[PDB]
Amino acid sequence: VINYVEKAVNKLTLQMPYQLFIGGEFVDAEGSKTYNTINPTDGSVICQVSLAQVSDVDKAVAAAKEAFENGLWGKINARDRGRLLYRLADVMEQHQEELATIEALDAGAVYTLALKTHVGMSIQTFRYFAGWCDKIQGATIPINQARPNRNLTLTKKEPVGVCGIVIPWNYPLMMLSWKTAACLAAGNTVVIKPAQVTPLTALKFAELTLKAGIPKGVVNILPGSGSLVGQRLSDHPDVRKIGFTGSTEVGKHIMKSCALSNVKKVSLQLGGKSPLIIFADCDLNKAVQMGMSSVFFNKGENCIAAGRLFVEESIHNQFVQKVVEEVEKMKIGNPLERDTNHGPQNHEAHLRKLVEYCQRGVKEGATLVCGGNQVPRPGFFFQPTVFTDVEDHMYIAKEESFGPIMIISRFADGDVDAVLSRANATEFGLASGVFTRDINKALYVSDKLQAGTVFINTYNKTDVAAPFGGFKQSGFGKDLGEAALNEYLRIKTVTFEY
Amino acid sequence: VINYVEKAVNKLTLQMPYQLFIGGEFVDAEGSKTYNTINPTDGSVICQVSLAQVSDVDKAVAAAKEAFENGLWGKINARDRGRLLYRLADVMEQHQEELATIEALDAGAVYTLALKTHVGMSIQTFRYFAGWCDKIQGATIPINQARPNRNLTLTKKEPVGVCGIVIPWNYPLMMLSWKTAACLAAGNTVVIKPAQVTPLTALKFAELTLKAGIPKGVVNILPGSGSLVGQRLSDHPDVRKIGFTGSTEVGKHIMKSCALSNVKKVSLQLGGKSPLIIFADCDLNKAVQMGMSSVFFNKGENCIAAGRLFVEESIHNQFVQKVVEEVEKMKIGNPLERDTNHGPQNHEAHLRKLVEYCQRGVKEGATLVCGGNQVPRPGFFFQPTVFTDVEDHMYIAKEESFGPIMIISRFADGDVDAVLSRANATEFGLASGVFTRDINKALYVSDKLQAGTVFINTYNKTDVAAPFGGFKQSGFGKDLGEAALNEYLRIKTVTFEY
Amino acid sequence: VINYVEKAVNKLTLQMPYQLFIGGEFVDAEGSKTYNTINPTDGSVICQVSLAQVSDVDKAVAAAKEAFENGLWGKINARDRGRLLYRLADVMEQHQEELATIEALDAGAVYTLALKTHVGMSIQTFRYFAGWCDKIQGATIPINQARPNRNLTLTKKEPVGVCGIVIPWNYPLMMLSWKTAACLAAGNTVVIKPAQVTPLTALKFAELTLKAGIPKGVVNILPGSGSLVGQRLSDHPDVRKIGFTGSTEVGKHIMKSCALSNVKKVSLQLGGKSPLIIFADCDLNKAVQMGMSSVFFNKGENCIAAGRLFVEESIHNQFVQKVVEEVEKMKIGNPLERDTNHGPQNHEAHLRKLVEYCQRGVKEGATLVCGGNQVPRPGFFFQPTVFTDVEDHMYIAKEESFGPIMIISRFADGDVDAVLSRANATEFGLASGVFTRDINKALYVSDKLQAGTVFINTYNKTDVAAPFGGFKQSGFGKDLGEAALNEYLRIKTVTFEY
Amino acid sequence: VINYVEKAVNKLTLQMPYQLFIGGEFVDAEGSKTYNTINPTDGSVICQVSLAQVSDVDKAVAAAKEAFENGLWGKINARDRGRLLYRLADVMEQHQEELATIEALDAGAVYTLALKTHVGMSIQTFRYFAGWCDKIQGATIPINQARPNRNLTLTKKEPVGVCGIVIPWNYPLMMLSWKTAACLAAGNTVVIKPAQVTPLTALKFAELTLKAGIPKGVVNILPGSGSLVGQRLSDHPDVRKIGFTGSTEVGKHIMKSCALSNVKKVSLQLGGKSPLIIFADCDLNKAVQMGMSSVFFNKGENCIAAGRLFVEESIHNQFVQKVVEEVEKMKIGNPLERDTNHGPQNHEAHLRKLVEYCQRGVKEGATLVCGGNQVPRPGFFFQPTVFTDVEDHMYIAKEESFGPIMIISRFADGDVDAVLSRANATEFGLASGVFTRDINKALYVSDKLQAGTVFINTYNKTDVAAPFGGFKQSGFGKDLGEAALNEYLRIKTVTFEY
Repeated sequence: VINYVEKAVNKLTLQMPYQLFIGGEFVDAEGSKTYNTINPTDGSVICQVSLAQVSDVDKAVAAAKEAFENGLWGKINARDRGRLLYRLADVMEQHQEELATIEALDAGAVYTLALKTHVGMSIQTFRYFAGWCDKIQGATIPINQARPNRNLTLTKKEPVGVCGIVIPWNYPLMMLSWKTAACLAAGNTVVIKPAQVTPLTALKFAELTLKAGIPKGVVNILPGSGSLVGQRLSDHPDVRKIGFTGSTEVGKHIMKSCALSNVKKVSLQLGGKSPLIIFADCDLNKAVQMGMSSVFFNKGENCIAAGRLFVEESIHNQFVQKVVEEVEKMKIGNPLERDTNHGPQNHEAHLRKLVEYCQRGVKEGATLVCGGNQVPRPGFFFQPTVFTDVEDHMYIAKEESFGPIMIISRFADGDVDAVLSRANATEFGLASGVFTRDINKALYVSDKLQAGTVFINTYNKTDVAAPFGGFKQSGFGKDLGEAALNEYLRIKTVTFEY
Repeated sequence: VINYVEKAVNKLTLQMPYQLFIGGEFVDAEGSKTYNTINPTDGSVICQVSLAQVSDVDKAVAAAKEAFENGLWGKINARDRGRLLYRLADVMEQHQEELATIEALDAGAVYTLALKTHVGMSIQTFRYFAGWCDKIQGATIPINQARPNRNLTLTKKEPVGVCGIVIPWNYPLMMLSWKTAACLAAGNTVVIKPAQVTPLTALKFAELTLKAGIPKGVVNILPGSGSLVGQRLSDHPDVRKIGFTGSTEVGKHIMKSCALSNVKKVSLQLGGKSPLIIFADCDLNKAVQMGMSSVFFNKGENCIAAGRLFVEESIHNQFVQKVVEEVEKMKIGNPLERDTNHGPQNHEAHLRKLVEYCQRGVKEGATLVCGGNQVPRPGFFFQPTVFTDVEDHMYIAKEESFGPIMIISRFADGDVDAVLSRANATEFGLASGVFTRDINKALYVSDKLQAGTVFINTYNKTDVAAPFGGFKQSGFGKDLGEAALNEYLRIKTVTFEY
Repeated sequence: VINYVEKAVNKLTLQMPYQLFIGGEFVDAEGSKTYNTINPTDGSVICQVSLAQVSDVDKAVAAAKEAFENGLWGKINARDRGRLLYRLADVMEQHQEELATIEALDAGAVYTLALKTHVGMSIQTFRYFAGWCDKIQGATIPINQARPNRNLTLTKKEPVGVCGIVIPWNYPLMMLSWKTAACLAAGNTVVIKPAQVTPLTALKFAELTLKAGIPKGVVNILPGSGSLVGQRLSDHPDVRKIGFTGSTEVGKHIMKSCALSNVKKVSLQLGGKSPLIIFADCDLNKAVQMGMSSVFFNKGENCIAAGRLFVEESIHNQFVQKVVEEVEKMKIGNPLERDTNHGPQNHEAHLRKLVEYCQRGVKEGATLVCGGNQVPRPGFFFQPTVFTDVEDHMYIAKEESFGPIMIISRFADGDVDAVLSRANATEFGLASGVFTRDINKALYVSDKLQAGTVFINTYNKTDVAAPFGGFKQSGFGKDLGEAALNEYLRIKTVTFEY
Repeated sequence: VINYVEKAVNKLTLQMPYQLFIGGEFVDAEGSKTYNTINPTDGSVICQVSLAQVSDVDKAVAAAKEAFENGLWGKINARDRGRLLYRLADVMEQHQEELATIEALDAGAVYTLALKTHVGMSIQTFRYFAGWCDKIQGATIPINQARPNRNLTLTKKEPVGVCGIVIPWNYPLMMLSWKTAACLAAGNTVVIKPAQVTPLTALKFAELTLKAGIPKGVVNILPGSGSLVGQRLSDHPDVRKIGFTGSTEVGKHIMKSCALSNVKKVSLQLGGKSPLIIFADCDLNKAVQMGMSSVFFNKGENCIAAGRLFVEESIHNQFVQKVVEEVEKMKIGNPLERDTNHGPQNHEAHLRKLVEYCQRGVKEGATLVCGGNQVPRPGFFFQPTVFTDVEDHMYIAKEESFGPIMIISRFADGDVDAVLSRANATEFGLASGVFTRDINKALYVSDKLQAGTVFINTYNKTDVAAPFGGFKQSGFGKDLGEAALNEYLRIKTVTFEY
């Protein structure tokens, strides 16, 4: 029996584990160290959570190693590993309300959204990748023959081994699912580091793996400090692969030392300043709706949020007038209340950064059309914001806010290449989008944008089957789609002469 | 008009460029600095070769970036890009004798083997990858539809940009062909760094690209210091990818900058200590012939050479007896002579290491059955060497020699797992092999060996279609086969709503 | 509410529909025509079953067509089509004991086998193919560009539309699953014609589709005469594809008017005479155990049964003697009894062919070592039979028995091509096997066998991931595996200029 | 030496083989039977051509079989098979002017166009598929393991055997290339039946296979009667696969004895009535240019020609007026005049059908805006023709003309589903087209069109890498692209237990 933090809310009784999950058991950190996790709706402490130490990281890795090398996970059929992942998906669905509620408490996710997306997308992700298990195939290859002898060459796809994955705070459960599911479907075992500010749905997910029958050690979770746990994973001889999503700083401060020692594969997702180019011949009202969703979705804590919007001169003023009208209707409130459209930011440090961000936008000469401030009310809410007359040299044309700030620049009519070049000046290349009814423009702009995802006449449309990952300083490597499996597999070539 | 070092040898006139190749032209290094290249058959200076300076690296990267972003390489059809590489393969084939002679001179390759492998396989590599250009395909993915609307999601495969490739010295032209052909087939442009000790086939190849009509800037070649050129390519913000093959010190102290920079895709091939396990039930004569080829091929300067042979106790002595008979028959001498079948080591420092390596073998107690020394003649020739009574803890059971040294251990009759455990004890995992007539043992052993390639009843059987690359400390990433394309492509996801 | 035939047997109460299943409902045939379905354990009538008429076929096709064109199956996401097929499989699992009992009554399947395989594999089939729905992908293709314009070319994989599938009698539910799960995963709708002698598990399966929420008209089931339903489905202009497994006779009447008017795709699995080659150096006791299975599994009613065993001269007498000891241990009895392991043949006409077949065997000179006759007991049991001295010109060396008749020929020691030539003399080429410890022999023989499946040191090891289908007169096209999907998809190429 | 028909023409001395090509030699038919081949520019006999007899077919088949089972083609490496096909493409390119002139003479292809496409694209076809040969791969499949044993499953891709292909007369060399390159790349051997009225480039092509070093018997060529050759090929027990393309009649008489014998795989391309839908928001002048091409290219002898143009109501009249301004500029005459735009029809009987087809369109009420007739001048020229006021029930809205007849109907402004339903009403489904600037209409229409190829804002843009084949009564199977290969390969599954 597991210790919980029990809590009655949203007409449920939550049972929330708060310890490290190592080797199939919930256990305290070395010397029972803990830290507090904070509810962004009111500022209150939700509970105390184990704060993993170096020696705990060693234990998790050992447990993952033993589970990979000698445990059942490495001995069962691919089809059966698939069943167990599809069973974990079902357990997650049986608990969806509870997970969406913990996500609402821990991360400030509006509850109706957390059920459909934070939780809804996680379940699709395990189900999708469970179905890959017995469909991962190698090749037989028609090589030149060592006459008068014959040759056969075949490749076997095999698991890489123990993986260390670091999860960001913006969709704690969903981002955990994205990495973990492909990694696990490929046959690996894993040590997961949830972001310090958001451990709780991760720890509940751990308990759910016990309910699903996932062997002890295949999943291990270490809440605590990022630099401490990330660094030790990066340096560990037994960890073969590091999946990192996070900030550039931050970040490859303690994870530069990864390929740079005992060798390991690395995947990296590091940020974006995604452009969204809206042409005059788009469907204006739709562009306002998708345009807003591109920025405000999930309180802007959205790794692919449109970071700049370029809006063609002749529709600019009308576009802004409409966005303002729609912004006025958004309902800011507690993520549990069903009428809420816009929830609190994830934690206080990040709220403070957004307030600074907008002070700076104003200072450097952008027009603040609305918001820009903390909402007067308890917790960490921030007012949906709109800036116009943004120029390419401004800090806010380059820095990623990671919050609900719409940053709008004009471009002249008929000026495709010029706006592409401005749209491409960012050192990032995670996502991008274009709204236009015109086929020729849509396809040309999608070739020319230097980003890993291009949305056309839509935005935020991710899918568990569609690979997602950046170019340039956004990193490299894909989550989601068949393409994600390859980061978590190695190829063995076997060549016979006979 | 190019400047050449002209030389009448091997029934032809060599015309060898000796300068840096940048932007389609051969040019002196900054300061006109040069260095000597040495012929290992007699110790003599073949010629002076330009020594790339930092600002030469910057010019090579600039020419590569401009060819990629604005040159014709980035505009022509994939199919036409295919034609250019098939033409280049043709021009290589037209100069096959010249190229193989340069290799014999510069690397000490036995000319008949250079003709069939060093050069023959290079020509096959560009022909193979030329056939991929118009068969690199993305996907259309059946994503969830935003009803009442529709979605279409597709991936585009695109080049990554400018690549920096660092070529080892054991098969100068071949290893260069192995990295460049996949990379150019994918639509990239490249800056190549041949080993300091063997620049000449690379520079002749640069010239051949002009005859083939590869646009300027697409290939640039920087002979010189590995640490100076390697570090500068590792830091250059315009280089997206570094492919490196070489040793882990090494070598890889320089190229260990690709983490904390602009962020680059990195591939690594770092060394091996490949085991070959020979069972009592094999064809013994064939095992002798193949076991020998696995150590002595290309005078042991072969990244996949069997670094350890494990031979079952009941056939051990007879195997060693038969190897000694075969080693006595080897003809050591000038690589250009048709009788020679064992050419010189590649350069003096490597010869020195082998002599020391064998001293250390003897001092720690292994039985030197034959060889062990410099052959007493001009140039850098080393005796084909055989050690027996090797024990798992001995230095020569763990260090990669890269020389023609056969390192033999016994294992008891009927051990299968015990021998597997020993064979896997190395930190490396590049290649491996098993000789046995027993289907069960073969299949089983090949599952169990932790190495990127497993040969069964053959050895050295590489093929341009068969992916090659290591596990563990040997690195990761593939050269050859369809799998190699993917290190040189990125995936762009494009999603519409309509 | 549904009309059932209720039966209390095997500690269950069975509830078995017996009417046509069309448009989501059980209905009588035109004129309320029926026929009887016979329990082959005792020869009794289990019950009357609707006997589909021509006008019924048109209705099933119209319901299938409407389901595909306008109903929900044509509209839901691929991922949700997957969910439905998984849920179908869960429902089948909940009903497993009952479906197995039905199969025991209707087909004589031994209960334990029917549970593990007839029904076990059916469930795996549905779950495997469920996983494929959202992983069926088309392509983007780098075609030549119409300069100064650009071009984008993509393929979309789309379903073919309404499919008629004709299921054999030997594993009614399994073969129904095989030939259907893929058709549905690809988003088609289906008219299924189960064998006249075994409608029952198909109809129960129809009920389960309702329980799983498969939309109406997606699955339609028409028990009845082979030649009436087959002939009308073949001629019906709205049926786009016939899947046919069955005898050539048989066969060439029914499904042989598919080219004749409207154009349809067809897949054909027509029978086999599969050779199993047993070499002196195999493992003898395993060869006997797997040779037994190759012939006697599922009372030889097994599309891939080894119909000729060639046993090497020096082990032949010993092998025959070990086979006879094993045959003597077989417990013949009622399929519901726990200790039975040889159950009755499927139906009476088939028992009659087996008796005629063994008479011709004896007529033509082969040695009957044992069996050959109907067992003296009610129902349709057949005594496990072993023939030796079989010569290549003999009828039993060429005609498939589909019954439990081991047909043994000798081959001379150390010949390999000579026996391969004998093993390939059959006009069929569905399956084949070879037992040998020698890797070179096993790889060589497997290249040289002209059969769609070659087993090596095993037999009857089919798997839902492994495609299965024959060559030569066995037909063409695959069930199982990713390759099965392609028979049930079409490709649409979309080419843009912009 | 080969016997030639020699002709001084187009600054060349053509040398034209004219016999059957069997076993790598040119030979008279049995009884020295011949027929004449007619030049459509003037109606004169080019030369007598051997007229294949039944025993000739058996000979070609036996030569193909022997080439496949015992000759070099079946023994060489895949990679070396590719080099032969590349070399064949080279020899074809060395003879391009001569191939084009033979096509201008035999088929009436305009010379400039024959160079660039009839011959141009043939060469690309061979080069494209040559690249496929060593890239055709099987799989290794993670099936369930028979614990405590292991299993390994792999598939081998293998040639099907002897193929018979029947080639249409509209693009004699090109269709031969499309239908044969893929068959050969996959390892097969072939008997080719060129259309009786166009044998000459096929036979010239056969001579080129000799110069390219294709082994004897791999390619055989039987000019003569379609019914006789097609039918004997359909019955032959040693032909595994028939590739047919031609009219449904025509057709079926012949190619429809493949089910009713010794089973064969068949691929069918049977005709088109492809719609082109031109919306009011397209670029109008472009639509005129592309719409004209869609009909008049290759004098409308084009299996994918647009047989109905649907033009939105508000642009209809201006589109027709612009079409008529362009038709008047078309230059009609000798295919060897370099300013010729429109050559003569391929043979007389097809010109007579074209005159009858136009009389039938006028009779049943359509408006003849221009053309409709034979151009008065020697040979078989027909005038480029435009019909308006075409209604859905008319003969010319349903029957494929195969001539230069533009067939125009209006569709109401802003309807989409209604124009789709009319465009889909044809029983054919080979190609289609939509011209529109609107991305949403383009995507939607491309989804809904029931056609194997949809062109968007272009037309006739086929490409050797893009699969080409129809739906519905147009047949099934693909030529071109990787998908073509699969029609010509079979899959062998090989499963081991160890």
